[PDB]
Formats: sequence, structure tokens, C-alpha cells
Amino acid sequence: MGPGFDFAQAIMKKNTVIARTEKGEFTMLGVYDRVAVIPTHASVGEIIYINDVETRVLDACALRDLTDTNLEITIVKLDRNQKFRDIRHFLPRCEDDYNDAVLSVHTSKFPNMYIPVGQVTNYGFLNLGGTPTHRILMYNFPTRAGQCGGVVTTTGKVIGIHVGGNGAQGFAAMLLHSYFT
Repeated sequence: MGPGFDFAQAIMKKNTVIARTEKGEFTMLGVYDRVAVIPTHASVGEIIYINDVETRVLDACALRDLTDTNLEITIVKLDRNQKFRDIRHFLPRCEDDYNDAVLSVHTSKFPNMYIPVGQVTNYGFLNLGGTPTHRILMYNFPTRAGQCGGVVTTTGKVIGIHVGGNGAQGFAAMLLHSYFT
């Protein structure tokens, strides 16, 4: 509808796949090469379905900060026959707050879904499903089941992936350029 939704749509059309694990269907962001990200609660195994194609997982790493605290991001290398467009230059270098973000989801349940979530806070610490978690972004939208893995963008930046909510607020794990060197 405007330039925030334009950048979000460009990321969704070329840089997302539908990932299915034993824990459900997730929006999955491809970042570069055959490397993608998904929330750690997806419980990625040795095999994952990517747009309903059986796909070997070549590597999967659940990230933690140097406090040894959960970040809720898993980086997955996928045994695909195709690379993602390299979008690493749209990743923030630092922790920050943002205005006017969009959350975008694409699953069998929620295809072509875009939500203007507004102001994003560098929230930091969250007890997420009982697990101490760092680098959380927060927005004041009542996000629901089905939005985990959703991509959070501003104009020209891919800033996070949706990992949970409390009925009134939604929470995303930060994406940082340093995760993908």
C-alpha cells in the first residue's frame, strides 16, 4: 500500500520459503547461498520440508549470545539445488529501535499476509515460553499462532523474525549482519 509494504513484498517474493518440521509450518527467510533462518522452537532435524520438497539439513546451529543466553534463531544450511538472492546488505550491524515496521508471513494458513506493526522497541531480555532470551524486539500488535518465522522489515532493512507474543504485544529475535559472515 506504501514504500514499507513495497520492501516487505520484495523480500517475501524472492527470499522466503515455507518450512515444515514436526512442530508445524513456518515462514523461513533465506539470507544467502543455501543458508536460511527459522525460530529455534521449530526444532529443525536432519530432514525438513521446503515448499513440500523433502530436503536434507546440511547444518543447523541454535544461536546463543556470549552470556550463553538463548537468541531463539536457528541458522540452517539446506541441501537445495538453488541459492537465495544475497540480502545480507539489508541486515543491521547493531542492536537498535525502529519506526514503521511491517511483519510479513507466508504459509498455507496465512498466504501473502502483511501487518503494519508500527514502532519497534529494543526490548532486550524476555522470558520466552519459560526460556531466558536476549536481543528481543517488541511491537504493540496482537500477533497470533501461525506468525512465527514472520519477517520484520523497515524500508531498506530486514531487522528480525517473529518468535512469540503475549496477546497484546509481539516479539521478534534480532537479525544482525555478524550472524552471516
